[PDB]
This record gives sequence, structure tokens and C-alpha cells, in this order.
Amino acid sequence: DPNRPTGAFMFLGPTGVGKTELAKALADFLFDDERAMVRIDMSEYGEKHTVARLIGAPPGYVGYEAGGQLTEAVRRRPYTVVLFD
Amino acid sequence: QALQKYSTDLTARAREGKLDPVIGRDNEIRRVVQVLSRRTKNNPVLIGEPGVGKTAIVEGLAQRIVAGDVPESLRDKTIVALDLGSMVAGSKYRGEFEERLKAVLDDIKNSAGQIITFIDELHTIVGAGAAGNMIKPMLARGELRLVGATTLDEYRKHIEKDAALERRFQQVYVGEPSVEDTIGILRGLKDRYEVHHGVRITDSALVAAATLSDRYITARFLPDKAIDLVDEAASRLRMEIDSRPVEIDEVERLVRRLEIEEMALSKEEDEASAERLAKLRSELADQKEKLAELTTRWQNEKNAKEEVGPDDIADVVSAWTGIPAGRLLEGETAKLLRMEDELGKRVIGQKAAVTAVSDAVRRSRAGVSDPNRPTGAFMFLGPTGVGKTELAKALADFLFDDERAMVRIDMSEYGEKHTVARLIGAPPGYVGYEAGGQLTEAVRRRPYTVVLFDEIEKAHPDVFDVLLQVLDEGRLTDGHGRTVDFRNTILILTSNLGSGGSAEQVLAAVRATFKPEFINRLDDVLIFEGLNPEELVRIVDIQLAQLGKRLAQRRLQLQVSLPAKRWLAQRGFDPVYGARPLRRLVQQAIGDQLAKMLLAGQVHDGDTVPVNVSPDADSL
Amino acid sequence: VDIQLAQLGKRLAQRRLQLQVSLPAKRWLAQRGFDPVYGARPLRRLVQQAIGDQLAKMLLAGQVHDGDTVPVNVSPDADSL
Amino acid sequence: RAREGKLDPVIGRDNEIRRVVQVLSRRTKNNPVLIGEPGVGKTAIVEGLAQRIVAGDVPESLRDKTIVALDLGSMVAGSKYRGEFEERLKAVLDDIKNSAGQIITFIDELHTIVGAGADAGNMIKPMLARGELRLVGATTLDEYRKHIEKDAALERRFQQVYVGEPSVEDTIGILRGLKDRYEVHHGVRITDSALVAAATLSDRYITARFLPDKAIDLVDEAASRLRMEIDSRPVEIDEVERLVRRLE
Amino acid sequence: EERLKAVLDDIKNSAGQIITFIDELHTIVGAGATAMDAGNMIKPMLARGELRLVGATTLDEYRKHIEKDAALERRFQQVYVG
Ligand SMILES: Nc1ncnc2c1ncn2[C@@H]1O[C@H](COP(=O)(O)OP(=O)(O)OP(O)(O)=S)[C@@H](O)[C@H]1O
Ligand SMILES: Nc1ncnc2c1ncn2[C@@H]1O[C@H](COP(=O)(O)OP(=O)(O)OP(O)(O)=S)[C@@H](O)[C@H]1O
Ligand SMILES: Nc1ncnc2c1ncn2[C@@H]1O[C@H](COP(=O)(O)OP(=O)(O)OP(O)(O)=S)[C@@H](O)[C@H]1O
Ligand SMILES: Nc1ncnc2c1ncn2[C@@H]1O[C@H](COP(=O)(O)OP(=O)(O)OP(O)(O)=S)[C@@H](O)[C@H]1O
Repeated sequence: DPNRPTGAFMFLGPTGVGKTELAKALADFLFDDERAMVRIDMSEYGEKHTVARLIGAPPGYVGYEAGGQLTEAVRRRPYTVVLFD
Repeated sequence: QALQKYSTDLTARAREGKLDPVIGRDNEIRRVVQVLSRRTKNNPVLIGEPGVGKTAIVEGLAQRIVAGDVPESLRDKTIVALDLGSMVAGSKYRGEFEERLKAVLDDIKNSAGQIITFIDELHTIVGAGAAGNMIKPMLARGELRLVGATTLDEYRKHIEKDAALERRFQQVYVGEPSVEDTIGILRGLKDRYEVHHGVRITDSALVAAATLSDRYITARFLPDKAIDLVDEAASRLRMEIDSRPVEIDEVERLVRRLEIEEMALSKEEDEASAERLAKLRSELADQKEKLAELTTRWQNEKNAKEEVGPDDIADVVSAWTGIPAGRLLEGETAKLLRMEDELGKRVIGQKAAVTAVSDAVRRSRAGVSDPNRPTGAFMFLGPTGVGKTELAKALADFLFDDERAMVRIDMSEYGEKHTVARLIGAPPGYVGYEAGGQLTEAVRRRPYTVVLFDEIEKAHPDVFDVLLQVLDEGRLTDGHGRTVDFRNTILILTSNLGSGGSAEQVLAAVRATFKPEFINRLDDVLIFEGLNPEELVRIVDIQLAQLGKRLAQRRLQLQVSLPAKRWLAQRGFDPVYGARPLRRLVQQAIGDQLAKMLLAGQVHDGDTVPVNVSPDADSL
Repeated sequence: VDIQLAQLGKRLAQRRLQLQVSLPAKRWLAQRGFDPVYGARPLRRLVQQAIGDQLAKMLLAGQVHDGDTVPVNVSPDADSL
Repeated sequence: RAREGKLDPVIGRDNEIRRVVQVLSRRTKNNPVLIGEPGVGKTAIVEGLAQRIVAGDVPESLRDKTIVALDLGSMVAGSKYRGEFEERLKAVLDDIKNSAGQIITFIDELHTIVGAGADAGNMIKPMLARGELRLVGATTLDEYRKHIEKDAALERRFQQVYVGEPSVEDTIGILRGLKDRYEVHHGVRITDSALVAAATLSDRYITARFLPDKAIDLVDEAASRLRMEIDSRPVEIDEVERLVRRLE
Repeated sequence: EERLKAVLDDIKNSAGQIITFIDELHTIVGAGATAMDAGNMIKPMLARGELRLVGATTLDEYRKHIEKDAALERRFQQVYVG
């Protein structure tokens, strides 16, 4: 489908099985360096007002030129895999 | 002539070999060229994070044109580089800056297709008026070539706000090279630093200065975060091959200073300092000995280095960043084998935990532990007052020689969700934003410290999920977006879980209070035992020595009897409160009588009071 | 276990100290850390604690200097280098 | 200033000064920046290096070089017109480059270099990365990450030098060296048993401030008070008289 | 900055006589803003003790305005008035 991510799905299960090594292995053979994966952790986003952490803050506030954290990585060079820890 | 006046040539500089070799990066140079020789929109702009090489690419294009390695319509172009600073200077009248810009633009127009205007820090054109906008008409006519270079974020901070401009440029992405390409660039740049100084540079050095500045300095980018080590090691070696090498230039300046001290301290008409002089002489002599020995060894080496080897780079990586990554110069390897007996001078028993704490330090000095994970992170737990916080302070002193130099946070205050922003900073645009985090901003600089979380189970089980990505991955991101790395710290968690069960209750309570994916990340989860009646005499003498050192500021050293020590280690023992009862007993028994005897005269300074056993109390 | 040992060799190939592990050794390892409640991380923990501990004990006590290859073998309980 | 003997003796801190030297004497990007908490001694290091040059302990690449103390405040003094400040700074930069490296510009409180604009403190960015002007700067630890680290294009041209605070044993020596400069200004004498106490005592009572600075104040205040007592009557004979002349 | 430099120069030209006195000196921090430049031009002269500057501020506008500037608090000695 041309209007949807090229793939978006979830795996889950017990710990120490490989549900992270699998994503790392995937990012390693498409970009040839494992550093080229966007990895954000959803354990720091336990508050409501942390939605503006990966979106940026509105104009006229303190942290404004800093831009987002998830959007500013996919705006420039969108081809990666984004991991939602 | 205005071009002769304001800007400065670049090809003229390239012709005289004033620029450096530009090894690699041919793809981007070809891309620049094919964008530069297009029909419309012939304005490339270089975009990338600082240090990756962006002026280097224009220097390379200059070398290429001068040598003659370009396609047809790029022969003898004479790249020119503007200078807005000198353009707006002394133009204190109303129509001068725009006039000078007019003259420059006309002189660029007259040359049909030769000149290539080149602006570095392109973003500095958006202002410059009081203007700086009399360029959109020209770009609309393709008259200007305007090769430009800026960084990734000043772009959207000063240009993307003016999308009438951002249309007229084509972005070229400049990603940082890998370690191989870094080795390549260094293998070509070596020759010029070998000439500036007078030293030799092995190839193992050009390998290390890239593979090392990639694991440690995680804040800059490859092509220069790897050159700076070499350019420092060269200068250090030059200094050494000149007047006396270092490690003699320290003991000389130290022996001299100790001498200047002792030859003016002796003439103190006092008795208090008479014991502060009976040690200065001792250490001055013990260092004179070492200076003599080393200066003699210098003769053996001179009769029986001259290039920056592979470990001078490591010495620079250690002087920077504080992290010790050296070669274990034969004096440390003795400390690393006496580690256990040196800790045992401050902690007693719990050897099953001492062996585990210590083994994870030699395991990283020998370069055997995993390079992307903390240096070792494990949790202590056991009954109260047993040693499980004294051990962390004894370990943080064996490594830095000052107990106060560990980052320590008390987890008995992080009792709610929102108190996580206490150690991570605040999200963008809020009250405390210029202050950053509290755990972060002390491990973002000097990342060799030791992290201590007391009473981890007193927290709220959502602080536990920051340490998830702290452990077993070694990094976390504060509010500002920066990513600090914990790949060299030693995390330590203390607790008091169970405290009543032999060995099953503690594990059951741990499994009930923590997550499996949290107990699975740590190294061994040690258990402390609990002191035995035998193991308290070795604490009694410790406490008495400490107290004597305290009341040694008035020369009032005690003189304790062996029956006294045995009574003292038999009275306070109860096996439910650990070893604090012993301290309170020492106070209540000795210090009270001593303080009542001290301020009631009769124990004036310079005295040595003995203590001895009376039937129940112990009289002085 | 094979992937772990290969990565470990590639790591301590920076001092040219290639290793030599036996099939009974790899079987002893793959049998030791298996418990089906934590997954595979206990394997990395055991690898470190059982090999790297001894190796780093010796490496700074001389006798295992660069350019060398030390073999491992199963002993009754541990596996001596 | 260091030639005429106008600077205080600098003691210890060998490693910091040797690293300042071996950074200040490289091919490109030869400009250090001292960093660390306020009070631990960061202008003391530059003054020590200057006295060291005047004496001649420095290597050949630095023998006979003068250190000039740039003053950014006195440059924006009168510059109300649209280009005068840029003209001034350009003349200064051209004159620095006109010499052959016989000058080492030293900017104190360099976090103030970001402004001056209204495109300022930015025309220095080319000459920095080439090593023309040798810059020695020193700002505290937390205005760095507030004004400089926000501008990763400019903080790339700086090599950080961390300056940790000394210990009690070292502070004792620093005081042993500095005593004879207060012994003169105040007409008094200072006892070594007091120099040890002003450093052991000011390490468990005043925790809001850092080392030597929080240990030199005690010595200086004690001497000034003793001189006051020397001139007039002693204390506890002065207040008893002041309140008596009031109860009357 | 011109006026500030003039006043500082005329304080320095005197033989250490003048004893300046800034009442409620918690207003000296952001003297002239635009980018930190002004109000800390006196920071080199405080250390050498050229100008004396006895000042006085309330107890909770000293940790709301100054203590946030730990580099400048260092040059001041506190006299607690109970
Ligand atoms: N099938 C597997 N393939 C590759 N590596 C594996 C596999 N199973 C386990 N591992 C390794 O064991 C560790 C498990 O890594 P992870 O994938 O993060 O664990 P996990 O399965 O994600 O469990 P959690 O919930 O994330 S703690 C890593 O060191 C992996 O390399
Ligand atoms: N391919 C290369 N060949 C030779 N030197 C290089 C190469 N890439 C980078 N360098 C060096 O690395 C440094 C990069 O300098 P510049 O490219 O001018 O800085 P930049 O990459 O433009 O980023 P900024 O924003 O200008 S600091 C210089 O010392 C270059 O000589
Ligand atoms: N093995 C020991 N060796 C030396 N001193 C010890 C030892 N165990 C306890 N102490 C003394 O006990 C005090 C420190 O006890 P801690 O271990 O810090 O208490 P704790 O282990 O943190 O237990 P809790 O539950 O955290 S109060 C100091 O006075 C030490 O001198
Ligand atoms: N190594 C040293 N030897 C002698 N005196 C020293 C030494 N270090 C510091 N001092 C003295 O202690 C004081 C420290 O003041 P400075 O170092 O000039 O201030 P600072 O350390 O630069 O802090 P900031 O950041 O400038 S506010 C001065 O009186 C110095 O003379």
C-alpha cells in the first residue's frame, strides 16, 4: 500500500529472546552500520506534557529552535527504522 | 576591482600549495560539480554536522580545477570567496553597504561564467543590512553560482524561515566518514604534521588515533576528533625531545618546592608544627631518592623515544576526558592485585562481595569486558548496618583518593512520578530548562565517576524504567536531547529487602518488588551476611584508631587496654542492628567521661590518658 | 554460544590473543546457562564470569602477552585455561 | 604586568600548565579553554604561565612570546554607527595576524564573546580554525553549557581543559606560598599552625564555596582584624565602652 | 558600556579613596541586555579589590537573582543582619 509505512507491526514476549537483537540485525544489513537506527525509549514518556518532547515546543517559548526529537530525525533523510522501546 | 578589494581568491591559494590534501570524498565532489553545471538551480549547498569536512570539499574542488581534472565548462574558473565582515565595516553612511554590494555583484556579472562565488556560513547573509536580500533577483537569472556551506541546524534556524530563498538552493548531504575513511584521511595528512614538528608517526598511531577517539569522545565527529589526538601527541613528543622529558619535569619541580617549604618551615618558634616538620623532611628525602634513581636510569637508556607510538595517543585520550586507557605501567598492576587486601583495611568480612566488586575492575583494565555496557553494575542487599554503604565509599576512595568525589543520589526522595524530572532536566520551554539534569550534568563531564543509588526500593516503580536504558545499553537522553554515555561508570544500588529471611525471603521480595527485565540486567545480586562476635574486635580497633585521629588535633592520643577492647567488643553486639550500637557505645562510654574531664581542667593538652576496665563501667 | 565466542574473539583480537575452545567446553557452556525464565543474558554473564575473569587475572600477571593463543578445556566443575 | 612583578606566585598545578602548553603549541586549532567551578584557580594558571614565560621555563616554541589580554568591553564602547565595531575588531584581527605568532591573545570570561552584535564574535571563526590567533580562555563550568555549547559550530574550535579543585594538603602548600604577600600588606605575622587551621577548618564549615578561595578569606580577614586591634584598643574592651557611653 | 567605563575609570583614577555603595544590588545582574555582556564588566575589578562596593539586598532576592550566577556571588562577602 503506497500510503502507509513500508511496515509497522509489533512483537512481544518474554525477556532475553531477541525482540531487540532482531530489530538491530534488521537495521544492520540495510544501512551496513547499526548506529543508523532511530531508537527512542517510551519509558521516559510517562507524563502527558512529554508529548512536546518529540514534537518540539510552540513558538515563543524557551526550547523552540531545538526542534523536535523524533520529527527532526525523520524530516532529514527519511529511510531509517524507528524503534519504540 | 571591488573583487580585488573585499573578497579573497581561493584558486590562487591552491596554486601555491597552501591547502591540504583532500583524500577521499569523490562522490560528493562529483555531485557538487553536476549540480554546479546545471541549466537552472546551479546552487549547491553543503549540509552536515560540524567537523565532517565541508570547507575541505571546496578546497578539493579548487585543487581539482587547478590540476585540470574537471569537465569541459569548468576550466580556469577562479573560485572566489566573499567576506561580508570586511564588506560592512567603516560604512557608517546611509548608502554604502548596498553600494559596495552592487559593485561586487556587477563585477561578478561582467565575467561571463568564470567566477564561482563561495560563501562559508551561508546563514550570515539573511541579515547584514542594519538588505542582504539583493541576491534573489540574481539567483532568479542564474548569474550567480554561489556554492555554499552551513551546518544542519543553522539552516532551519536562519534560512528555512525565508522559503523564498530555500527554494533557490539544492541541498547536498555530507555524512560523517567511518573509521576506515578516517584512517585513510590520516594516512594522507600525516606528512604535514611530520614536517611542522620534527617527529615520526608510525601507522599503529594513525590506527589508534581513529579507533580510540571513537569509543571515548562521544561528543564530536570523526575527521577532526581523530586528528586532534595526533596533533597533540606530536607537540608533546617535541617538548620531550627538547629539555628533560616529563616524569622528571614533575619530580624536579616537586622536590624543589618541597625544599622551599622545609627551609622556611623549620624556623617556626613552636612545638605544634614540630611534628609537621618531622614528616616534610621524610617525604622530601624519599622523593630525592626517586629523582636520583630515575635520572640515573636516564643514563642507562641514553647509553645502551623518537616517534609517536600507539600509546601516546592513549595518554592524550586519558589526559582529556580523564578516563584511564593506558598500558598498566607495572605499578598499578600491583595495586590491582592488592585491591582486596586494601579494601579490607576499611571493610571487614563480606569477602564474597569484595571479590565481586574488585574483579570487575581488573576485568576492564585488561580490556576484556564488553565495550558498550557499564563497567559493571550490581546491587547490594542485606540486613541493616552491615557495611553495604561503607563498601561503596571505600571503593570510591580507592580509585580517586577522595571519598567526596562520587555522584550520589538518595532514592528516598523520588517517591512520585514527576520527581523523575529531577535527574533528567525539563522538557523544552519550561521553568528550569537552562539548568539541565542533575544526574546527567555530572556524568556528561568526567565520565569516570561512581554512581550510587541508596535505598532504591524507596522510589516509585517508574524511576526504575530510566535505569532500564541506563543499564545494559549505557546511555540516556536528558531534556535537551543530548545523550550522555555511562560506558565507564560503576553503578551501585543498595537496599534492605527482606532483612528477616535467611536466603529465600530476600529473593522472593526482590522478585516481587522489581521487574524480571530489571533483575535480569544487573550483574550478580550480592548478599551481605551479618557480623559475627569474632568480627567486631577488628571493628573496635578501627573505631578507636579513627577516634584517636580525631582527637589528635590536640595531641591527646588515647592508650587503650586489651581487656578494655575485649569488654567494648562484648558489650555492644546485638545481632539485629549491625554495628552502629558499637559506635554509640564507644561514644556513651568514653566520650562523655572524656568531655567532662576535658573542660573541667586536669586533662590539658599534650596528654595520653589510659582507659581500663572497672567492674561494669570503664574508668580512665 | 558460537556467536558469543566469535564476538569475544573479534573483540580481543585487538591484542592478538585468539582463543581455542573445545567441543566439550562449548557443550558444558550451552548446558550450564539455560534456565527458561531469563532468556539468553545469563549466557553472556556466564561467559564473562567463567572466561574473562581468569583471562584478565593472568593478562596483567604476565605470561599471556600479545601474540598468543590459549586453549580451554573442560575440568570436572570449572574449565581451566 | 608579570615582568614588573605585579602578579601573585603560582604554586603547583604542573599538569594543567603543561597541557595548556602542549595544546597552545600545535599546528592548527591551538587554543585551549580552562573549565571548572568558580574559585578553583583558572586565572591563576594563566598568570603562572606568563611568569613562567618571563622566567624561561617554556619550550622553544614559546620562548619569547608576549601575552595580550583582550578586553571585549572596551571595544563596544562607542560604536553607535552601523559598522564601527566590526571595523575595530577587523583592525585588531589583522594586526594580530600581521605578527608571526609573537602574540597570544587571552580572553577572560569568554562566554561574553557570543554577543557584541546588536554577526559579531563570528568573524573570528575563520581565523580560529586555522591557528592564527592563539586563544586562552577561561569560563566557569555552567555558563559554558549555557552560552557556548549552544553553538556547536564555535565550540568545535576549542580544546577543553578541566580544572578540578585541590585538596587540603595542596591548599596548605598554596597558603604557605602566599602568606608572605599578606604579611606585608597588613603589618603583621602569620603562623603556620594558623595556615593549617584556615584550611582544615574551612573544609567542614563552609560548604557553599570551593577551595583555596574559601580558605584565603579567613587568613585575610584575621590579619585585617588584628591590625584594627593593634591600632585601637582590643575587642571586648571596645564594645563595653561603646554601650556604656550610650546607657549614660 | 561607555558610561559604565567612564565611571569605573574615574573610580580607579582616585587613590582607592571612593567606597561605592549599591543599594539593592540584586538589580545589577541584567543591567544592559540585548547574549550576556553587561553588569559583569566589573567582575575583573571586584577580584583585585579596586572598587569596594558595599551593598545590601533582601534575603530571598539574593538567591533568586544572584545565587543563580555563582561566578559573581564569589566576589561578595555576606553579613547576616538578624
Ligand atoms: N535469538 C537471538 N538472536 C540473537 N541474539 C540473541 C537471541 N536471543 C538472545 N540474544 C542475545 O541475548 C540478549 C538479549 O537481547 P534483547 O533482544 O534486548 O533481549 P530481549 O529479548 O529484548 O528482552 P527484553 O524484554 O528487551 S530485556 C542480547 O545480548 C542478544 O544478542
Ligand atoms: N577528507 C578530508 N581530507 C583532509 N582533511 C579533512 C578531510 N575531512 C576533514 N578534514 C579536516 O577536518 C577539519 C574539517 O574542517 P572544516 O570542514 O573546515 O570544518 P567543517 O567540516 O566545515 O565544519 P565547520 O562548521 O566549518 S567547523 C579540517 O582540519 C580539515 O583539514
Ligand atoms: N564491615 C564493616 N566494617 C567496618 N565498619 C562497618 C562495617 N559494617 C558496618 N560498619 C559501620 O557501620 C556504619 C556504616 O553502616 P552502613 O553499612 O553504612 O549501613 P548500611 O549498610 O547502609 O545499612 P542500611 O540499611 O543502609 S542503614 C559505619 O559506622 C561503619 O563504621
Ligand atoms: N595554584 C594557585 N597558586 C596560588 N594562588 C592560587 C592558586 N589557585 C588559586 N589561587 C588564588 O586563589 C584565588 C583564585 O582566584 P581566581 O582563580 O583568579 O578566580 P577564578 O579561579 O578564575 O574563578 P573565576 O571563574 O575567575 S570567578 C586568587 O586569590 C588566586 O591568587
